Amino acid sequence: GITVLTHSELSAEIGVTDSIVVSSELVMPYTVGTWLRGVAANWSKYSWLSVRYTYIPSTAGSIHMGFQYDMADTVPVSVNQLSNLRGYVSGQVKSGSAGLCFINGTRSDTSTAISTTLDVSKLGKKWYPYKTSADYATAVGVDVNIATPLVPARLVIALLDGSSSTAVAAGRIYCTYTIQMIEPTAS
Repeated sequence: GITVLTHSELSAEIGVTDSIVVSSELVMPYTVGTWLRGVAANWSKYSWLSVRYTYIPSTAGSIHMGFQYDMADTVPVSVNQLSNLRGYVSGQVKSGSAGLCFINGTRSDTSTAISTTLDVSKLGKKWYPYKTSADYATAVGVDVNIATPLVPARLVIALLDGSSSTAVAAGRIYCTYTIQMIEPTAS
């Protein structure tokens, strides 16, 4: 049967350096958070009803985020390339407070927040399999466009402008989501 879950969770630790760092992460239940990782493994398939990442400061540097929908694409390498992507967002790596709004799930003057939402209304299909990191790498190894039907999207993140060549703790990214899960099964 259809089960609905809405919840927020720590999704990544952020560090800044002087040299830009593009890295990305798949938007599936396995990867967003270690709680939902565990919870959703008890259903075979899922469907995002709403997902958002949002940075929280805790200094010199810039943070950059946006989504790709075809696992077939090449992951940007410059702030520029990234600048094109859907759901593009950016701000100062020491700015962010106004965000907690969305994570604490309350209220409100957002303009100043570093946060972006999956399109959902523009995803591939409705029901994706619960898949794991390993699974994705694996699949990719055969045909890339095998993967886009395994994973709804990927968040790509850029981090430059640091004043240190050594990584400096800047803040973090929280996923807040509303997922539906069908088809029970043994963890």
